[PDB]
Amino acid sequence: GTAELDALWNLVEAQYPVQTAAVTTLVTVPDDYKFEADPPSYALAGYETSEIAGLKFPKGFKFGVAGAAIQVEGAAKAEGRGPSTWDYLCHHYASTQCNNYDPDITTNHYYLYPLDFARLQHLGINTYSFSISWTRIYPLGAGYVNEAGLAHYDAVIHSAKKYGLEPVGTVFHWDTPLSLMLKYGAWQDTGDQIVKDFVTYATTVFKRYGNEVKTWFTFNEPRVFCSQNSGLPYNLTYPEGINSTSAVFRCTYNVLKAHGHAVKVYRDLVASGTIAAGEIGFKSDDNYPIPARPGNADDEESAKRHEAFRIGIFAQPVYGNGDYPDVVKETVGDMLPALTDEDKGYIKGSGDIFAIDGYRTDISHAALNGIANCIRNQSDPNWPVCEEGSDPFAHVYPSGFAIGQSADPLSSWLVNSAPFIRDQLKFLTQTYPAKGGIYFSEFGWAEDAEYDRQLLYQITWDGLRTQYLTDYLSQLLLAVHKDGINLRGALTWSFVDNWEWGLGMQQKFGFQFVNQSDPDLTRTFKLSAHAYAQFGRNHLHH
Ligand SMILES: *[C@@H]1O[C@H](CO)[C@@H](O[C@@H]2O[C@H](CO)[C@@H](O)[C@H](O)[C@H]2NC(C)=O)[C@H](O)[C@H]1NC(C)=O
Ligand SMILES: *[C@@H]1O[C@H](CO)[C@@H](O[C@@H]2O[C@H](CO)[C@@H](O)[C@H](O)[C@H]2NC(C)=O)[C@H](O)[C@H]1NC(C)=O
Ligand SMILES: *[C@@H]1O[C@H](CO)[C@@H](O[C@@H]2O[C@H](CO)[C@@H](O)[C@H](O)[C@H]2NC(C)=O)[C@H](O)[C@H]1NC(C)=O
Ligand SMILES: *[C@@H]1O[C@H](CO)[C@@H](O)[C@H](O)[C@H]1NC(C)=O
Ligand SMILES: *[C@H]1O[C@H](CO)[C@@H](O)[C@H](O)[C@@H]1O
Ligand SMILES: *[C@H]1O[C@H](CO)[C@@H](O)[C@H](O)[C@@H]1O
Repeated sequence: GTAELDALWNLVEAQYPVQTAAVTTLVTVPDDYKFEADPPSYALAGYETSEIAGLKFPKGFKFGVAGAAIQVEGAAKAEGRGPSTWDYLCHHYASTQCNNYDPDITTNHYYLYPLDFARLQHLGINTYSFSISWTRIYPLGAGYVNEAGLAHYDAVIHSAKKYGLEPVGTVFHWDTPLSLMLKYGAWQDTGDQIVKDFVTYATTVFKRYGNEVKTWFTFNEPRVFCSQNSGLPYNLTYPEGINSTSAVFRCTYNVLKAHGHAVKVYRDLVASGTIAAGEIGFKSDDNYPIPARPGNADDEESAKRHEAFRIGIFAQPVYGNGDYPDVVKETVGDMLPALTDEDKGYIKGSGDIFAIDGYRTDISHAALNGIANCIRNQSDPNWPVCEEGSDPFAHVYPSGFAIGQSADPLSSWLVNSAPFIRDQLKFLTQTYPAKGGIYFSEFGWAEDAEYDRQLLYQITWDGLRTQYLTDYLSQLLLAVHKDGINLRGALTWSFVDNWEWGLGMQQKFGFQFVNQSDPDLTRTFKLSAHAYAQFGRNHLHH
């Protein structure tokens, strides 16, 4: 075995070791598997608006679910895997950064996936979005490849297709290799080793899986990911010249570069016949907020600044003019490395598809102390967007009423803003056009205080999640037929209650309940799973 790997896990486990699940064997699905009974017929009867009666998504529409490796897999040390920055974080600062959880086991999907896939087939799901753990493939981020890790996802993809699930792959979903962070600061790299290391990793998984995975995302929510680089454990290892503010924009640049170069490799692999042709982009998130006071020039300005910093900083280089938005360049200056002409040749046009994690739409109130004042004060709490960023503004009209229903208060960024979906899709497809169209690549609900229920029947009738998914799907269906949006699919986050980063298993996003007090981590369908299934039955082509 490799010695540097052992040293890294010794480091990670210095205060407490990785916990091992009760099941560490690939489960097999018996042909006599009995699914729990359906909910009462009145639970969803006549539940959809009449406005969508008889409307169908286009043929081939990806009607599916989304997960991510470190959030659902567990098996943190199984079969050669090296540690990620989150393994380190939670094993060292669990009580302050991870809500006293860690991703050691989560839902144990690493071993339970055939059972998960059989349950998804029962619901008529036709698409399975997953991410690949970089450190299962290159346990040190770079150097030797872990064949056991490559073979694992071979079996996952094969099992998915056997159960009717088209696999959609994300190369990087926030699980930075700890080794690369320690060696040179990972995404804060002031050189370009992080790009070389990411591209080598991406090349390996494209070669191994590109004949069976034909829809790829390089990065999941790169704007959200790079803002995490301002905290632990990344700010233990900043290179000289980097602080927690400039770390975010050095990360932005390195990710844009890594994305462009990986897309270049992917296209080379397709053009050489090495792998089947597919489509590649990255997953955007956030939104173009509505101004708090329509027609007010300040709210309108802060709304666009929000869009520029939360979407445009990655989407304009890839799908637009090939450079950062001007309002970004003017505010952050030289903390953001400039895109050279050579850089732009890789990045511009490197997205066949757009994908939006369209959870919600916000409201933009211009900074009460003036946008012009805010912009110039890097220490202003609303810098650099210079809208009022706190919850009592971001979700609230001047009237004092919210834009919509709030979800669990620990995920206060999340609200049901279904009436605004069609406007977001129109803005995104006109501003960041992609030949392959647009995916609604994540959307989901954290039902308020669902973690405090003690009785299963109280959990499984999850009315506000059911409403949210049905509302959103209905608006997506209307975006296709009324607005002509080239919508390629809808993927809900998520199919199981899983490990939600710093909140751990407390926050429940699944349309299935995962019983974390049971050695088998038994899954149970919630009502929302059946609402999702029924919407697929009523509105997909068969
Ligand atoms: C590094 O990141 C951590 C977050 O993981 C930052 O923690 C903040 O620390 C300040 C100082 O005590 C507290 O006011 C904040 O509440 C902390 N935030 C969190 C989320 O714990 C830390 O500031 C960063 N260190 C820097 C910038 O040097
Ligand atoms: C982190 O680094 C940035 C620069 O990389 C610092 O911003 C500089 O701040 C000085 C002092 O006002 C200015 O002269 C420069 O104009 C700033 N650079 C910019 C904004 O482009 C930033 O202050 C550092 N942050 C902290 C808190 O250490
Ligand atoms: C830049 O923003 C910082 C943070 O808001 C401002 O610092 C505050 O100054 C106000 C003045 O009344 C005090 O009430 C706060 O105690 C200060 N807080 C901190 C953390 O410094 C600073 O005034 C702003 N500078 C400007 C407007 O140029
Ligand atoms: C979860 O499973 C445990 C152990 O079997 C059982 O104690 C508990 O009732 C279950 N909780 C549910 C279904 O909410
Ligand atoms: C859980 O426990 C096993 C021992 O059975 C270890 O191999 C693993 O690393 C984890 O500590
Ligand atoms: C999964 O791995 C664990 C590690 O301790 C074993 O105990 C178990 O028998 C299975 O092989």
